[PDB]
Amino acid sequence: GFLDGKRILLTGLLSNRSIAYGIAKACKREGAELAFTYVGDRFKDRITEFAAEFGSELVFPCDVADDAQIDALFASLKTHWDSLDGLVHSIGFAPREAIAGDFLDGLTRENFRIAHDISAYSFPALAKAALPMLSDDASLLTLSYLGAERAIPNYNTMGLAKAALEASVRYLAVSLGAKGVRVNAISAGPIKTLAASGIKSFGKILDFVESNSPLKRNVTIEQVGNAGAFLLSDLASGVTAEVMHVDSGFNAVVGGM
Amino acid sequence: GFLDGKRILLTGLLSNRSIAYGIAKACKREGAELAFTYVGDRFKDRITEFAAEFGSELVFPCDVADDAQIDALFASLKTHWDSLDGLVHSIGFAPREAIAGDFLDGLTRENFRIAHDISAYSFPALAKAALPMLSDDASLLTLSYLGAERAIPNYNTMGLAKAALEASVRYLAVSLGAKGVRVNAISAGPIKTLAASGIKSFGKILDFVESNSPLKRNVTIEQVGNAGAFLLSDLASGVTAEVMHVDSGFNAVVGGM
Amino acid sequence: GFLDGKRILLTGLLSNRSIAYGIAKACKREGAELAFTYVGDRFKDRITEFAAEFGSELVFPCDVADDAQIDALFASLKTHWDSLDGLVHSIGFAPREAIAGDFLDGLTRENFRIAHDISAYSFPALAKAALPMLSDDASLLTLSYLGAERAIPNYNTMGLAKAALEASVRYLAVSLGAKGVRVNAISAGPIKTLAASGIKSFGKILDFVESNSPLKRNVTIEQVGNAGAFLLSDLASGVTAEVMHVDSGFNAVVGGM
Amino acid sequence: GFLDGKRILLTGLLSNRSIAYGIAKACKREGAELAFTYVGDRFKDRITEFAAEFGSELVFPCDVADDAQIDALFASLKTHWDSLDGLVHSIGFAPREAIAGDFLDGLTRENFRIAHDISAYSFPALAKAALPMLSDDASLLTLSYLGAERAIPNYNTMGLAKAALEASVRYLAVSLGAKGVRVNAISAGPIKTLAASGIKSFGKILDFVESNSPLKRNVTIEQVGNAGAFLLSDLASGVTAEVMHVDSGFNAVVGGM
Ligand SMILES: NC(=O)c1ccc[n+]([C@@H]2O[C@H](COP(=O)([O-])OP(=O)(O)OC[C@H]3O[C@@H](n4cnc5c(N)ncnc54)[C@H](O)[C@@H]3O)[C@@H](O)[C@H]2O)c1
Ligand SMILES: NC(=O)c1ccc[n+]([C@@H]2O[C@H](COP(=O)([O-])OP(=O)(O)OC[C@H]3O[C@@H](n4cnc5c(N)ncnc54)[C@H](O)[C@@H]3O)[C@@H](O)[C@H]2O)c1
Ligand SMILES: NC(=O)c1ccc[n+]([C@@H]2O[C@H](COP(=O)([O-])OP(=O)(O)OC[C@H]3O[C@@H](n4cnc5c(N)ncnc54)[C@H](O)[C@@H]3O)[C@@H](O)[C@H]2O)c1
Ligand SMILES: NC(=O)c1ccc[n+]([C@@H]2O[C@H](COP(=O)([O-])OP(=O)(O)OC[C@H]3O[C@@H](n4cnc5c(N)ncnc54)[C@H](O)[C@@H]3O)[C@@H](O)[C@H]2O)c1
Ligand SMILES: CCc1cc(O)c(Oc2cccnc2C)cc1F
Ligand SMILES: CCc1cc(O)c(Oc2cccnc2C)cc1F
Ligand SMILES: CCc1cc(O)c(Oc2cccnc2C)cc1F
Ligand SMILES: CCc1cc(O)c(Oc2cccnc2C)cc1F
Repeated sequence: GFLDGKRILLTGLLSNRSIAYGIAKACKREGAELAFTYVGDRFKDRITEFAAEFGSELVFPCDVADDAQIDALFASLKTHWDSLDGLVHSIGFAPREAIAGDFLDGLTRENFRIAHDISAYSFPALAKAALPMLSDDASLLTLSYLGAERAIPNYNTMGLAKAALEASVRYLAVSLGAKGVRVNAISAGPIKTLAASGIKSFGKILDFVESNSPLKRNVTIEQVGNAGAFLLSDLASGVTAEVMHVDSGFNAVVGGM
Repeated sequence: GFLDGKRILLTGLLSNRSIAYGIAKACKREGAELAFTYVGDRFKDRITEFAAEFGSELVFPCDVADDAQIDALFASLKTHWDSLDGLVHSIGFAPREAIAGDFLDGLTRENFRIAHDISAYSFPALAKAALPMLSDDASLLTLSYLGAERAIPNYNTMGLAKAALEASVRYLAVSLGAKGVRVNAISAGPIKTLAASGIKSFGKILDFVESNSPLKRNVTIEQVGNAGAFLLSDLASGVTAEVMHVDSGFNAVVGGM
Repeated sequence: GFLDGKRILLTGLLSNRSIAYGIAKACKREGAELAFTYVGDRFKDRITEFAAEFGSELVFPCDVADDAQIDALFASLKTHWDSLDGLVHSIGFAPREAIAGDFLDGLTRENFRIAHDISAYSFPALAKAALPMLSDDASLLTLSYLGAERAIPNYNTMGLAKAALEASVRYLAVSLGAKGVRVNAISAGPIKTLAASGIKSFGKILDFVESNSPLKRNVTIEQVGNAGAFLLSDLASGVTAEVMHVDSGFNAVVGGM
Repeated sequence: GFLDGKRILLTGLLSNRSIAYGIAKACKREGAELAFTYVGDRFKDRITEFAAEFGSELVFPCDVADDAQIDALFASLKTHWDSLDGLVHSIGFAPREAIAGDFLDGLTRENFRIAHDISAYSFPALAKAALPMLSDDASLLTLSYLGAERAIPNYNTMGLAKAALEASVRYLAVSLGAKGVRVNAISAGPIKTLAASGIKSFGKILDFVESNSPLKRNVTIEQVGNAGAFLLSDLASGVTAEVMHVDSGFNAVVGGM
């Protein structure tokens, strides 16, 4: 496959519905060797199974809120892999209040700090911590959402962080690209995943896009996973600092009229 | 003038070179009644003079890092003004390292947190704290920079925060617009101000834009001030959620070739 | 007012509902001296009345499809005015089929050619033809629509031309800006005007934006007019190559969900 | 490969340096069956050789300026292929004057009409003409340039048409997407090809981007070709209405400072 010999660290694989699960299947399929992270001791067993399913014995803890774990993630990885060709950042969080109802109502300095810390800062933080071992055709990929570009009901504080995240893709690409390292994002259309629970009326968004996207259908983690593999691969070697919509075209229309 | 009877609170007036100084002159000129904030007891005397020059006796402390001061700002303002028609947010900060040299080199969780806290979170925080007294044609305005849209040397962490800030304009506009309140940003071209010191090779940017902008000239705080007054006024009553470039057109070209 | 002594040529004033009618009122109000164009001998009497109402005796024919009339417009104008400080381009046309139903169905090379000829090419054509008499702080303004940015039902071929139109603003701004001439566009929200008749289900769009814009209300020609005056004035002297949304913020949201 | 069994019509293969040559190599490599077009009888022999090299005996004339040839292209294609899974539109033209020096200087109604006719209208024209035989996972791809987004020296009139072209991708995607057909564009960075001759100081652009792109290097037709294959393939099944930058990240930065 077009990822033969590529060694790719994936984060955010929490369930088989996860976007990262999709990216993993697509990568493994194309010849990639994978490793995975998890948050807390209580998820260690699940990700070990997941990693086994992709033929991997490489799982490592990493609460991205904690500098020590970030630094130790690559300290550990270093002992198994010589270098890294791919980093998937499929992580986010915002306090429930902050992604529910009115934007101002769920706004506190703490909520803001947390959403940005976890969803935005973590991407270039991992990149910095990975830099020593990154190869010269290495490739970083994060996940964004249209809520960064335009205001979307309930997405609120998360929208702001996603804006910062997408800017981080551009600054990262300039900072790492001299080393041959590419940095990109996929702005995925809505997918029913665990994190999607914290979005009030996700179902409404889901129906709206199935009704209004140009392809008249929602995207699957297989579709996003396929695009991710591409971006992670040398097929996308001319592509960096890009935010790629994989949302059946929804971003490009004014629907509902 | 087209701001007769409008009561406008301005922040970030630090010197006569400040962007907020420009906005104040333009507003006062158009009939507006002004009030101003400052950071710390040691700047109290300077802003009192400044306010005097605009015929105002209304100065209030506000380190936007501190919830208590934010809440007390409008508590104080309430005792003088019944309501507020205009809020200027002309505030930012990033640790010097974080806006110097390579993006990753100046990156720490703390730097990130601070830049975003001060430059991004503060705009909707002030809006939330102002909400009780805001009028029904009230108008909020913040200042952004092109570095939010594309990667610009040295702007680094500040670029990310400005992205979040611009997203905050859009979410703010949806949250406040039912009340008739408009929210906008001006993305100003480079102006030699005090904060511009912390930008390595500001002079290079300044020369580049004077050479490459369509109008072949840099913008002045008078030009930005004039645009701000407009946005703050009922002339811009159909305009909200907008990021307006006032940069002699620089954003719209690919210069240097 | 902030347009004292400015001499501004307006096009596209067809009725009192026209966007150009709004711009004219706002301009005249601010101290501007106006002149107007019309299409065909059979509209000569109506625009002469309109011009009278703005205290002007300056009406000139111009079907922008015809080179001769364009060239003769400024030949005539030259005999009355020494120079021109403002040009309003509030003109568009597309064959009815091309702005109705499915995009491909109403598509013919001729429809395409016509929509682009009239709605796009005419703006820089008039600019070229006006160049000799343009002053050194002169200002050109055209009208666009969100359909240029994203696909909107029925807007079809017109969306493509508007995209070209907005690009023309940018190239115009680089071409004219060394002479100190600014070029901008307003992307107005939907307004019931005569040209809006040719849009199937304009009423649906109108209801949608009143329900979904951040300000929850449609824009008036007074609101657009006010913004146009600003852009035409020296208040906007730092602003060129800009496409300014005056649409109650509609562009910035994903509504309907 | 990931294009096994896909039948793809390519246009614009003029030399081995052509962007379409790159796309063809990548497609053939991935298991695609190809066909090609050419302009005029005097290029028939060259494209027949080219097609041979990709193991194809399918060459067809098509000056996209002519309705008859467009209609006859798919009339002919129908006799060999039952249906079409991929259409590559790698075509453009503008009169030399219109892409040289000052924008206004090279501007005539005719130059405008021609550039738009050939570079913009032809894409949805071919799509309309192909519609009858298009499959249910078919995929259309055109080539754009950054000059559509921002003003670039010398690119002039071509910039306007490219803007219209990119809009066409969006309207096409809504029009064809209910049939399951995806439409996308690649905005490629500068590549020394035959058409690049008509760009004054192409060499200056080329040096600028090699010096200023995040990856510090120019893109090859292999890199664009690889991306095109992806977009044409079912790997990109969740992607439509997208304009994908393959330019080593150049679009995303403000270089030269
Ligand atoms: N679900 C959608 O519709 C959708 C659409 C567009 C983008 N996204 C984005 O896709 C990405 C992946 O989320 P998902 O939808 O696949 O849902 P998910 O619940 O499967 O994945 C979220 C992951 O974030 C991880 N996470 C949260 N806090 C963390 C921390 N402090 N440290 C490390 N990891 C942490 C969780 O462990 C989890 O695995 C997110 O960035 C999300 O914002 C999701
Ligand atoms: N100078 C430029 O070239 C330029 C260009 C585009 C945008 N901007 C933006 O314009 C805005 C105004 O900055 P300026 O250029 O006029 O420079 P400035 O130094 O005059 O103003 C900066 C202000 O930020 C205030 N500030 C910093 N930390 C604060 C805090 N914790 N609480 C309250 N206030 C705080 C300072 O007191 C100061 O008045 C900023 O948001 C800046 O990012 C500046
Ligand atoms: N009403 C809306 O919602 C809306 C929204 C966005 C942009 N616009 C734009 O505003 C302008 C006019 O809109 P309107 O709603 O006021 O419609 P309108 O019909 O009232 O005005 C358009 C004018 O263009 C004129 N015109 C047509 N063909 C011409 C030609 N060959 N030469 C010269 N003039 C010609 C018309 O006669 C009329 O004078 C156009 O730029 C249009 O694209 C309108
Ligand atoms: N080289 C670059 O830097 C660059 C960058 C961005 C986009 N593009 C685009 O890629 C495509 C081709 O670029 P190129 O550099 O390979 O140049 P090219 O000359 O090698 O290829 C262009 C093709 O269009 C053909 N063509 C011209 N007029 C035609 C007509 N009336 N009907 C059918 N075909 C016609 C040409 O003959 C040629 O086959 C175009 O879409 C062009 O706009 C090129
Ligand atoms: C509405 C589409 C969507 C976007 C996300 O970024 C997303 O991921 C989130 C959302 C809120 C909090 N945390 C995460 C990871 C989930 C979603 F369902
Ligand atoms: C380079 C142009 C520019 C942009 C700013 O946001 C700016 O304001 C800054 C920059 C860095 C840190 N803090 C502030 C307020 C100063 C500038 F000079
Ligand atoms: C749907 C909003 C809208 C946009 C226009 O450009 C407009 O002006 C047009 C539209 C179609 C053809 N011609 C003109 C002048 C009218 C409108 F109602
Ligand atoms: C400057 C980059 C560039 C863009 C093109 O669309 C391009 O293709 C063109 C350009 C002008 C006219 N015709 C074509 C096909 C060539 C180029 F070199």
